[PDB]
Amino acid sequence: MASMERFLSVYDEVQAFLLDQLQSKYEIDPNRARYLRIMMDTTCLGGKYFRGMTVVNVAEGFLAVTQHDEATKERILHDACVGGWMIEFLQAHYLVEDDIMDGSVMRRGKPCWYRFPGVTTQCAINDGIILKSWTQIMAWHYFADRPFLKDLLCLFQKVDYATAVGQMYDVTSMCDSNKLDPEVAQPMTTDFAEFTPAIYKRIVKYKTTFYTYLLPLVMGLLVSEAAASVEMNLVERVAHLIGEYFQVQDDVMDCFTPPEQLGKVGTDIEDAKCSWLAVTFLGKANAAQVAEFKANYGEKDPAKVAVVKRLYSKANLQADFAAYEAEVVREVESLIEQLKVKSPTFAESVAVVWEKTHKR
Amino acid sequence: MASMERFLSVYDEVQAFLLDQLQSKYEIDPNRARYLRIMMDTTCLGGKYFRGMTVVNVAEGFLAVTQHDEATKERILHDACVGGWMIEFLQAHYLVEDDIMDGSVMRRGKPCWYRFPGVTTQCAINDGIILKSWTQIMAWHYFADRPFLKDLLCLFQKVDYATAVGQMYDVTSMCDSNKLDPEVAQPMTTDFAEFTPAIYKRIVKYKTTFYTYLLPLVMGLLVSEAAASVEMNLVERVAHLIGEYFQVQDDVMDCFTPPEQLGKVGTDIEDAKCSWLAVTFLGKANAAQVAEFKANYGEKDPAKVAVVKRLYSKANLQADFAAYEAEVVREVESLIEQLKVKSPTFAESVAVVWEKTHKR
Ligand SMILES: O=C(Nc1ccc2ncccc2c1)c1ccccc1
Ligand SMILES: O=C(Nc1ccc2ncccc2c1)c1ccccc1
Ligand SMILES: O=C(Nc1ccc2ncccc2c1)c1ccccc1
Ligand SMILES: O=C(Nc1ccc2ncccc2c1)c1ccccc1
Ligand SMILES: O=C(Nc1ccc2ncccc2c1)c1ccccc1
Ligand SMILES: O=C(Nc1ccc2ncccc2c1)c1ccccc1
Ligand SMILES: [Zn+2]
Ligand SMILES: [Zn+2]
Ligand SMILES: [Zn+2]
Ligand SMILES: [Zn+2]
Repeated sequence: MASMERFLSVYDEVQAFLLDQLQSKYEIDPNRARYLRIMMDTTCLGGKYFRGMTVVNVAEGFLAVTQHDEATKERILHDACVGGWMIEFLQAHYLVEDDIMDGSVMRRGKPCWYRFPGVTTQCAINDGIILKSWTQIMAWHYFADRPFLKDLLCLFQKVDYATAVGQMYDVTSMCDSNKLDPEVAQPMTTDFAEFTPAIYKRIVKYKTTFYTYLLPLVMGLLVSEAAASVEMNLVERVAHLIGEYFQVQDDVMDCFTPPEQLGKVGTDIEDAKCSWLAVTFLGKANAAQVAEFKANYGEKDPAKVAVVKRLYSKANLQADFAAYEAEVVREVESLIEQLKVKSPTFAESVAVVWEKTHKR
Repeated sequence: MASMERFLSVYDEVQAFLLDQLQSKYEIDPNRARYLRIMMDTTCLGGKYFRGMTVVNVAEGFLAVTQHDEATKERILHDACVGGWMIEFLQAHYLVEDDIMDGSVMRRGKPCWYRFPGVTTQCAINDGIILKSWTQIMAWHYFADRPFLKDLLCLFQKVDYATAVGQMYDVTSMCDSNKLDPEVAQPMTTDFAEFTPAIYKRIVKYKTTFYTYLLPLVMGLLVSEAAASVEMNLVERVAHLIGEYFQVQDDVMDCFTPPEQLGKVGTDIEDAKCSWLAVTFLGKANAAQVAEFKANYGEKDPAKVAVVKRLYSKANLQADFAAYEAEVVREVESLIEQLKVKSPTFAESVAVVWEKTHKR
């Protein structure tokens, strides 16, 4: 955790850079500077730093096998940290805005940012916008002269857009596609015909995998000037696979993990989310159980939510999860083997990403 | 309006490009594609296209005095149009999100996008995010090989951030700065001590001037490969000046222009906005009128709103507006004269921007 230390120190630097700039070029006053400092901390700190630290880890692995001056080593580690915080702030953006979109109450055992008394939705929507603009201000400042600037900005931009499209797939996942119409209020599906594996996979791929796995791995390659070292179709396939697994864990926990341990009260049932539980349950239920699911899903009534949870328990979805978990393990190993050929170093970083995902 | 024709045709092209890409690379289905096509149209079309057309006009003026192959002329005009739509979509982003932030009802005589029955705030916040990501997707696609790419992206990014910071200054403009605290619900100011010219100028500079005037003028220079033709401090000063004037018109109309002609019911009074009317009124009112303003401002009660409007009328703010209007005219002329030296062509484009602002 020398690595973590360096990561968290660069946070303080980037924060001081951003706030200093607000004063020198944006005419900000101290009280507004303090409000943003607080906003930044509250929204960007307190997680595990998985996405940002992956950039750092990928760069550290290349540093162990690549010849450089010390000053160059330090520059590469600094860039990996700044790149990691670009991802963290991008995540922060999306969590602030998603929490508002969904009317969420808590995140990480603390209230959602919009719910803070002196924030409100009015300021919070803009605060999220600020979060994401800070990523660009970081990039243009710290990476102005870097040969990877263009590639890094273009990647970032595509990942951002993927994530927004994924959010659209998510927010629309309980509607019937043939009924989407801005002019007409959308009913919740009655047939659940679109609660399929292929459809779930589409949501998760765009909404999470791009920003959580693809971006930190490819950013670590880009700040290392190492991208031609790997087969980018392979990196993409392994990110999309690990990414899917990660969300299937999150889906299971939303239902079954105690709220104090989850950091929030899960509401995927009431929200009629296209979860791995729902999709899996529908792939194996009999006619009477499908009917009972339809009568009870997507409803705030706790009585009906508890009917859903009992259908899940009875249907033995733990056996489906274990089968899934074993197959993802096969596939992740296969892809690591394919990466080992070209870059053993990069394959080991992917192995570590997978280990941290698989046993969290 | 050959110019306008070309501008609006490039819209259809860019829309087809974006939706086609969503299908080929983002696994979108037709119904979701149609929802976004509708979103794009509703949020991006129906204004005057002032900001986008300024990019086109600035480029057309350089085309009239610069030697190029026909194919090059067409490429420059195409780039100016695509750049203009980047600004329009950036505007669309901000209007969707601001309308949600403020709980607005109507914009341009039609409901705010979030209020459409099949949209809702949940989808609308993300739709706005999409709007702004489309600007980047346009830029990277159409300008991939362009020597101005870097300069254009860096400018865009700084203007975006300026606009977000300006939105923060705006949303916080009725709070006492020394009281801003995310932990504490914010009371409306009781002293109106921060309703000053310098403070109003700070809001308007960041919130509007950057994206409405600076960005279209400098973008037109950048797609023309003409930026070293001008003194950029001068371009900045004239944009900030015209920009301020534009917002002072908007402030006056919010109060006095009939709602059917305004396209919305103005609520700056009820919202306790730091308007040019409020600031000007406070710069000339006597003690009894300041007290009466304080008793009635920032309150939805129509009785109290009509007390505010009568204090404004009695205080003869039309004389202040005319003095202001005459002084901005002096200053805008001065700056045009300074620009005429280096670029007469660019000075004429600024003249046209000012004429369209001054007599709207
Ligand atoms: O906590 C640790 N470092 C920091 C450093 C800078 C911070 N700045 C702001 C907020 C939190 C920070 C935390 C740490 C790192 C490695 C091993 C043990 C501890
Ligand atoms: O930590 C690092 N740089 C800095 C620099 C100036 C700071 N000022 C205030 C607060 C924190 C600061 C951190 C660093 C350096 C090289 C490689 C990786 C990290
Ligand atoms: O990939 C998924 N299921 C699979 C695929 C292949 C398997 N092969 C062997 C054993 C179990 C398997 C499970 C899946 C299903 C629903 C939603 C998301 C993902
Ligand atoms: O209205 C005009 N042009 C267009 C062109 C393409 C459009 N595509 C989508 C939506 C609206 C469009 C409008 C026009 C332009 C110049 C002189 C007169 C008329
Ligand atoms: O209008 C222009 N291009 C296009 C190209 C393909 C289109 N496809 C569908 C719809 C509209 C299209 C417009 C254009 C060309 C040069 C200079 C400026 C503008
Ligand atoms: O610039 C502003 N007022 C000025 C400045 C100088 C003038 N010189 C002569 C006559 C009228 C003048 C008016 C202003 C005031 C409040 C809010 C925003 C702007
Ligand atoms: Zn959500
Ligand atoms: Zn979840
Ligand atoms: Zn607003
Ligand atoms: Zn207004």
